Amino acid sequence: TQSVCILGVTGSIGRSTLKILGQHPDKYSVFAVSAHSRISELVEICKQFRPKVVVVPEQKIAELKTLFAQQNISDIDVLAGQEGLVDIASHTDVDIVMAAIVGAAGLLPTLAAVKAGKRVLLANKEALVMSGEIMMQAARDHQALLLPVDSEHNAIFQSLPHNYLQADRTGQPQLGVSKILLTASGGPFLNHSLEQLVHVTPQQACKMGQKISVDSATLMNKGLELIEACHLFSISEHFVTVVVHPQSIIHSMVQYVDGSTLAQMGNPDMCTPIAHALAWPERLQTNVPALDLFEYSQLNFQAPDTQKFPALNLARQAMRAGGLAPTILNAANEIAVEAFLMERIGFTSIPQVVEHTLEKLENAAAESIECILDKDKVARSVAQQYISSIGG
Amino acid sequence: TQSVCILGVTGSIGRSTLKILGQHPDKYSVFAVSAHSRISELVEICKQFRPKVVVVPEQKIAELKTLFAQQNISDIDVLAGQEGLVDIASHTDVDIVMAAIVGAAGLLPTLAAVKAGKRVLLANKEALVMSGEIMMQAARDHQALLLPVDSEHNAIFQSLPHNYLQADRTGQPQLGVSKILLTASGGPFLNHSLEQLVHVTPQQAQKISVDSATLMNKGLELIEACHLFSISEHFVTVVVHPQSIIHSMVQYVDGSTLAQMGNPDMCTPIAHALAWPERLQTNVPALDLFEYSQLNFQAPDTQKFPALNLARQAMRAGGLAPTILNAANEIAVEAFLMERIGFTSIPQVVEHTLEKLENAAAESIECILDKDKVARSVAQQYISSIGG
Repeated sequence: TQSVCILGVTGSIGRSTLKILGQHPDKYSVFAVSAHSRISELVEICKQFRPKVVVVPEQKIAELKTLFAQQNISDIDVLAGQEGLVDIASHTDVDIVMAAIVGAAGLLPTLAAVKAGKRVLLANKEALVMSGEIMMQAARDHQALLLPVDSEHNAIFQSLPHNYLQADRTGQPQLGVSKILLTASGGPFLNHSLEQLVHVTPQQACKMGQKISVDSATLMNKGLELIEACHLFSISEHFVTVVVHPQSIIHSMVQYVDGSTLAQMGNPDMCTPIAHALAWPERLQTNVPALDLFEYSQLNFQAPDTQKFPALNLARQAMRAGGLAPTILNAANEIAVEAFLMERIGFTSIPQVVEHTLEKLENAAAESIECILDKDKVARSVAQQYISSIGG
Repeated sequence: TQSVCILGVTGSIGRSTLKILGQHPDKYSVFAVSAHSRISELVEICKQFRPKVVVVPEQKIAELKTLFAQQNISDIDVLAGQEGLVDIASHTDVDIVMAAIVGAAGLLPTLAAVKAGKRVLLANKEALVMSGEIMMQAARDHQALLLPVDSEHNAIFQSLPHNYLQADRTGQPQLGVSKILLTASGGPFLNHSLEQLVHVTPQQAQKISVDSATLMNKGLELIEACHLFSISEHFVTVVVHPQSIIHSMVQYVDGSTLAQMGNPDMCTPIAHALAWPERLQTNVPALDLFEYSQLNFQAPDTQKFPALNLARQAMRAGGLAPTILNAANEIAVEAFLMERIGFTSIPQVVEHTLEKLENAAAESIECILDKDKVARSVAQQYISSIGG
């Protein structure tokens, strides 16, 4: 039986993870969990799974402890903040870490888990977008098992040779792989003209949270996923083709030198890739319905319009540049998206903010979390300044 | 370097195989080849690949030796007939056997290759349709490597766990597999009504083309799939997919479905099976989904195309039932082509033969061919009884 630490248990990834673990108590146990919010739900989680340790931010400590006392919950160690997160992520009694904390808050704990040699299930973009080199290097150095939880990357993993983890890491596809096809929904503005794109509203672009939704509309979401893919699978961006696939039933593909293309596909349920990564190389029973192609009876593909959606090329540009370029891209995009949602700039100005920031800000090596966050902060400032300069 | 024996080298599978081998002379050599026809083309093949042994039917011996003399080709042993086929298929100096001879004529050579412990690339249906249990048992008993060359079965192979050959053989899916999705083009009469199917003509529908129209081709592949992957028929779902870009799929207990897809080129699955578990470079163009931008799926109408259910019935019955089904179908197709019976009468012939003829264990090749002959006789008698 293997112990699991869930970083960010109250979110959607966290809940999907618990559904799986709750159906396999004979194979998995929950040693520790963390949450930044929904503390009441956290207490209900603790009742059922009884972790030894729980971590919340300092601001949430008194709330947690009051709810515990009120629900007569004892024998659970409560830790606070980043130090707490690090402690449970690297804990001796932890085998598996679900890294589902998004943003800068998750970097230090995710890196601690990697350096402690755990099976690390990546369920956040920032680990590889911001600190990709450090994370992969740490994994090699400390013999950690780094496995992707997000749908596209897990699809690629399932479509790669079973032993691709043992392949040479050179930027070149290995073991008969010739290309990776990264599938994208295309967003709600797939069939918009250039002029129509200029006038789309925040409400339209949010049609699953707002940041991801806007990023899915600009294709920056795929741009970020491409950067991650390049780090994770040690493959240069020019071996990655983005394919727009509106039904999003096929989750990504891998092409081979004999002419074969392999695909992973399924119903939209994160329990599938979570279960795969959790138990790999073994398969794990879930309650996810089998894919019914008689109902979902059509799949479509088309090329992304890089003129209409320049975010993709910006992401490739950042990837080629390496270093802190993807960090700069990510920071600027966040500020731009926020500006767009607050109706301060237009939709088409989002890649403009990103492009400007990448141009103005000097690149450097992503050598540490500290350097990364420092550059992230400056990039946000530069983006904001530029937004002001264009009337935002 | 590994030596290859190609049974049926002048056919389309044979030619595709040679294209691959000719691009990898550093990894593969051709030791022996056989052909039933296209002797002149066989000569040109011999010039380029210089096999040590060539096998042709007795009727083709004089023609071959004359062409050999005329083209000044020497130092190649010529063997004749079934004994010759068995000799090269089981030859000590052979590592790999491409079994591309179709029909009952391919059975004894294919089995010999299997019992000799060769890597056997299966490119004919009869080996598993007629003699499935015996072939699969022989493969296990003699440490042979039986790998599918046909598109759908190779796709399933590529979509299964990498170690699925080591899984238990129980009839149940193993290693987290929940379902196999066997894809089908659906044939030319995919969307016809029941009444419309009655009036389709031979010209609108040679055997393989007809079998695709009746979905019997898919029924035969279902039977092969069940033997090959040691899985009961009720775990195999037929999915009609007209573009035939997805070549088949496998579903898993975690909700995942894995698929193999590609351009229609037999070099892809041949190269895969030839070099498995290694990948082998081919000139097959990468699948371009920007051009082939749409894929569709639908359920086969088992009422409109009963051939599928008959295959499942035969599979459930086991024993010689798949042999009986295959034999009856061939007589029925042949009758339909000669305009003796209607199109919808083909499964009627099959079903009647399966009902009239007593089943038994497929204990031996001899017992299989005996029942095959009787099935043909029974089918032919029924055809006459319905005015054919």
